[PDB]
Amino acid sequence: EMVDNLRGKSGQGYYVEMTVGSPPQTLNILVDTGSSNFAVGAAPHPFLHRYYQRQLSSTYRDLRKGVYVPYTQGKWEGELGTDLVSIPHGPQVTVRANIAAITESDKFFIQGSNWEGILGLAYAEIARPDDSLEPFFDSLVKQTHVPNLFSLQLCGGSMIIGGIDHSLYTGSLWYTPIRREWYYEVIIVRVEINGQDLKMDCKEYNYDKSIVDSGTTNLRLPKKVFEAAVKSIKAASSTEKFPDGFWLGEQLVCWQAGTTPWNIFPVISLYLMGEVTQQSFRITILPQQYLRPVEDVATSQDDCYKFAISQSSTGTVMGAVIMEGFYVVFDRARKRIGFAVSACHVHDEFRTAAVEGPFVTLDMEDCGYN
Ligand SMILES: CCNc1cc(C(=O)N[C@@H](Cc2ccccc2)[C@H](O)CNCc2cccc(C(F)(F)F)c2)cc(N2CCCC2=O)c1
Repeated sequence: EMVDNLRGKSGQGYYVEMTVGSPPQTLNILVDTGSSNFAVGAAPHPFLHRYYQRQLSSTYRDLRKGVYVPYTQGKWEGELGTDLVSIPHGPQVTVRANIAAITESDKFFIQGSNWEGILGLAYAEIARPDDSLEPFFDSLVKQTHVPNLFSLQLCGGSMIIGGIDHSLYTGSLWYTPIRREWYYEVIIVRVEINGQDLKMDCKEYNYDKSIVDSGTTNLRLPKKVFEAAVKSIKAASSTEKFPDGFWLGEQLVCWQAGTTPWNIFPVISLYLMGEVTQQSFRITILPQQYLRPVEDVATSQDDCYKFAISQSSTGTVMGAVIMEGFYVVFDRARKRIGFAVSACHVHDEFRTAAVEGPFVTLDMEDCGYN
């Protein structure tokens, strides 16, 4: 009953239905493995269809404390409290959880996104104001019998809480360690484009850190890695020349509807650290994943795309365009992240996204930046 419980607009995140307060107030909530605060619009906003009305909830308790969260994109401020929360198409349990009532925001809410709040599924260490603010999922596990694990299939999509749904993937699940419980931090040991190694010290791939983040759209890479990746993708696709603005992820590239030259763009392989010494596996991404379609009736004689790999100064972010087409298991109990090929990945008659291994490495260097 939990399958297909996610919806979204491409590039604007995936959300699940929740209710807050007594009696229940229904809100759509973006599912974000890249942060740790549960926050909802709680005052009118031009982009909000509805908002949390605390005065209508008898179970709301005010914590008398402000809170501010600045993301990579957007920021909000609000007031902390607790209230009862349920997930109509998730586990059938109700829990009292911390809630940030958003009273002011900047470039956070998105016009036409259909969500009104955000659910930070990461660990308390990155919660604001500090790590004493118990995140939602921790409250859920403490207060119910739900196993300490959830999984995401981003396609619509599914968030499965408490277990793994085999109907949602094919082949084997491969696991990489959660290096530290704050973000869902992982370690990338190798990157290949078109099968060719980028040939960098593997610590470069994880400077400052590397995270798995359903709340970010792009694959974001450290400057040095990004520039190397772009050079290699340009080389592979050199039969066509695009404006610099495209590689900067600023402007679109368009082709006559139906004629996107997928075959001229390379596959990208990210090798993740395995659970055993010097073993790894790879996840492979097709251009259908990293060239993000931009819907616009005005340009609809064409198919137009943005380049959804972009530069970061805060480490690697494996965002939605990496997670789409994979079934991703956040196995908190065993401190590991699993990847498998999703039942709903996008590909063609020539190439298919994959999760595969094992791969061994002779060089024993720790790829963690520290
Ligand atoms: C889905 C919308 N598209 C996005 C969203 C975000 C982004 O910053 N997402 C946030 C939250 C968010 C979710 C939805 C809307 C707005 C914010 C996520 O928590 C960051 N994790 C990491 C993080 C970073 C900083 C602070 C935190 C903290 F923990 F919350 F404090 C977390 C970056 C994008 N970018 C930017 C350029 C490339 C790209 O794809 C595109």
